[PDB]
Amino acid sequence: NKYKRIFLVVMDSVGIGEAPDAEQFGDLGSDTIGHIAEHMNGLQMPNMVKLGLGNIREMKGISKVEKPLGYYTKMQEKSTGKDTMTGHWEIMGLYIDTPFQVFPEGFPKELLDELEEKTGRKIIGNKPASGTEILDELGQEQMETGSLIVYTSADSVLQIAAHEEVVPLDELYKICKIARELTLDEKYMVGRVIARPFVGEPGNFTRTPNRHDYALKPFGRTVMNELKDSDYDVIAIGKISDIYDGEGVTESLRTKSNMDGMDKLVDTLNMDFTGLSFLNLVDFDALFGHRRDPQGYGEALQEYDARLPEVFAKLKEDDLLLITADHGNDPIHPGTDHTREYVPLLAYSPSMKEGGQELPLRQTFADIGATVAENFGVKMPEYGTSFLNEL
Ligand SMILES: O=P(O)(O)OC[C@@H]1CC[C@@H](O)O1
Ligand SMILES: [Mn+2]
Ligand SMILES: [Mn+2]
Ligand SMILES: [Mn+2]
Repeated sequence: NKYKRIFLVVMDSVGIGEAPDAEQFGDLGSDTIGHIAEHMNGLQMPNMVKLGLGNIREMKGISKVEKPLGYYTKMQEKSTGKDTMTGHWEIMGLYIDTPFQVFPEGFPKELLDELEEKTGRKIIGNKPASGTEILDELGQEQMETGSLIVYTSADSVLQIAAHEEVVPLDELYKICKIARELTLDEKYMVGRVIARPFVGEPGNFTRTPNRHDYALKPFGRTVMNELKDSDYDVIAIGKISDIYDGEGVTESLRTKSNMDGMDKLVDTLNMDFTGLSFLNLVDFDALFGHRRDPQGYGEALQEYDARLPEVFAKLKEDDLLLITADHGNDPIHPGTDHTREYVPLLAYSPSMKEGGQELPLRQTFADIGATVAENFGVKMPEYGTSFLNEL
């Protein structure tokens, strides 16, 4: 192998400007990093700058440097959708024609009618909501009537809440499985069906740890599958395991925050493995992008950038670091959905003694997967062109 370990970091939703097909998505003018840099009156990301972020594109506070630490370019998304699952599946070598759907006005009557017909239960709610808000609103009705609370978030999910002492847990899971089958349909395709059992009483409802997720498997065998099948290590940190429904994963490290994600990254750098360490930093998307909060987004980016010198100090000569994103989620944009954007790509190894250069623009995210596959000598994915030899 040219690299013994590859550390792949997805900064979730950290887009670097509207993509060529942005218009098809109503995403003209979108620019995640750029609008944040403007809001902040200049972003302080000196370590990303040293890697060459500003060389990809200059933005307020983010300037190009003469001798970037690593190689740099941006990546264009080829798949139809702009959701997390699509982006990640493409990164690991897939092409996804069918987008996952979001439901800002709740779910179509047709879907809910079929779920009712298959379960024998009424459905109440049917709107985007936090799990807390929705429980206070409808928790008591749910208890009294044996109804299912069905709701969504700004993401592609269908959540089903039910009191544990009214609807038995195993029945809630059965219902979620029925919903999971019904939602395998392009009309209403959800990335994730989530059981949200709760207990307590009106004015004091708490969601229990008996939560279960029903994700779809990637539409194809990924580069992670191939690494795993060739006895390499595939360490998933954060949401990565869930995003791929565990496919190709040899070890999974739960995280509770961006800083916690960086701690786990540091843990893997202390590990003697051969293969891929794969981190998703999710706060950018879940806490700031969807909530349209450029101030908190900007602070999160600075907090993350400050963690980077430790990562640099720990990389070995045969380690490669890859930093990218999976779409945009511009916090100064209409609505609550993702934005169709280019994503940055930074590729750094301490063995690059002369620094890096610009790479040709990556025409699919799958170039990352192809690079990983070629490095480890596993079967090349169907999509993607490796840039391994450019490094
Ligand atoms: O509002 P909730 O119930 O806390 O969930 C919000 C989203 C739903 C699933 C995950 O995206 O987090
Ligand atoms: Mn838009
Ligand atoms: Mn995402
Ligand atoms: Mn999202």
